[PDB]
Amino acid sequence: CDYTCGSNCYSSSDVSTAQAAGYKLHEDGETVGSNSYPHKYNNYEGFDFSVSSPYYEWPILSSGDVYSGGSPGADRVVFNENNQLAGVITHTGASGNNFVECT
Ligand SMILES: Nc1nc2c(ncn2[C@@H]2O[C@H](COP(=O)(O)O)[C@@H](OP(=O)(O)O)[C@H]2O)c(=O)[nH]1
Repeated sequence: CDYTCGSNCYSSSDVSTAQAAGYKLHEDGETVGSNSYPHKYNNYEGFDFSVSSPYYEWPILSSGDVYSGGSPGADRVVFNENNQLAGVITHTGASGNNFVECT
């Protein structure tokens, strides 16, 4: 696993595929789903990402398919304005409604 979000195993290609879809919607000024993804990720957690902000979050699914406006699940891909990967985060293993980084 390139990224492990709890029990979910993601390859660098799974991440790139998810990021490409979120980035396209972001550039178009459109959102999908009840929680309006992609949307700004403020970094309340204070992760030390090595790429510049603003950051946007988009769901990454354990099933392998691109988020299509339904349930977002626990996992997210975080990218910036230049389509650079900031990180992969999850609610799994975090307290409250916070996120932890996938390893
Ligand atoms: N845990 C966490 N959730 C975030 C972060 N940024 C955005 N979110 C979630 O996305 C929601 C919508 O994002 P937005 O703020 O960019 O519009 C936020 O709602 P709240 O505004 O109630 O915090 C929050 O629940 C962040 O840095 N950490």
